[PDB]
Amino acid sequence: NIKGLTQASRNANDGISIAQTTEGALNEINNNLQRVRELAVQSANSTNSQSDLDSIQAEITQRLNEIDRVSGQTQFNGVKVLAQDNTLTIQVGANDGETIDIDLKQINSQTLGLDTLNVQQKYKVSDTAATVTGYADTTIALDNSTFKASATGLGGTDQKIDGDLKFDDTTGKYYAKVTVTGGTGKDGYYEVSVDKTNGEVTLAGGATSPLTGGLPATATEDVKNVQVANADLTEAKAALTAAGVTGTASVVKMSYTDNNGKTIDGGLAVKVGDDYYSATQNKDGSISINTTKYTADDGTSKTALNKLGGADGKTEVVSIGGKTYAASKAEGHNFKAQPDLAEAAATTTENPLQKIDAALAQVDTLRSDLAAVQNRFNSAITNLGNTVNNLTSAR
Repeated sequence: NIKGLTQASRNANDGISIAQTTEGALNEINNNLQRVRELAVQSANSTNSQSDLDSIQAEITQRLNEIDRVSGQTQFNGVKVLAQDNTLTIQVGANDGETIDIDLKQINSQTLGLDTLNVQQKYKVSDTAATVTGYADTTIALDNSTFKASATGLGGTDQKIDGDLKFDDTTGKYYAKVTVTGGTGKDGYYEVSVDKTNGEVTLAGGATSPLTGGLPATATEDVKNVQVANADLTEAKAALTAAGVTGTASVVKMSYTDNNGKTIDGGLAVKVGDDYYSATQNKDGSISINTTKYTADDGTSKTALNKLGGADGKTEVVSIGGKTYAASKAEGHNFKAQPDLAEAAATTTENPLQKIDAALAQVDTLRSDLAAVQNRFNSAITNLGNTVNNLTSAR
């Protein structure tokens, strides 16, 4: 029978295929590393502005991310050839233990030691107060039942509010159309006091007669709920408390100054102590701290707040566990299915060209090793072929 020897040859060709697959992937990782090296040589041109460095860093980050994708996705018959350290044993002979081994290695940004390769420089960070304006409505529904017992001093038979309360975002005062049944000259506009907790509505200031001139011209909003000033940073403040943040919060406008004295404006931020949390101002004028949304850590869905830090002082970072990653990386990430990781780059990498060449050398010996194993498989295939040919041409 020849079929057992041809199966071994078949296995041997799979061994070549998996080595060639790994080799094509490493040639790609190598290209990405050479580009990263060009960028590193470019970044060392001191005439570069910080904005130039940020741009070069973005492309270095793209290159490193691609390397990580290649490492994670490259496969042969499902075998993720560069996602983990593993020795693959391939039966190329007729009997037990007669195999050729392919030592596969996990090759990625981290194992290559370039996971925090950074060429950026810190900007001088500063801010200026940005006064938040307008109001937003809460969950507190305006309870009007309590009005008629607070307006007994108007008299008559019955005092009832006609319709919805009119709010005034210029003063924060609420007003009411009031029909006083039985009264003489008591119908008109009244200012009402609103319980900012449960929403109760009561005649304000023990008014004994309607406002002179009726409803103020600034009282144009018809509210069904208690208004809260966007300046109280209701949600932002609750998020800061739940995060364990102690200081008083304030909304500021960020500014960043490079080494040449040039400053650009940043976005809005919620300043707390010395820390800055990137924020966004919503439709209604309210403000919310940026969050990133991620899976697990030690099991389950969670959330962290985006602070402004990183290697440049303006990168959205995030603290999970006892670490601080970039938010870009941390978004949609699973630390259960994929733990172990480097935080965000903290400073500029010392001797980056040395580090990139060491990564280029790692990739290269692996490639030389794989080419050597292909050679071993070719030798097996030849001997299997000579045996089978002899049997085929005979009997």
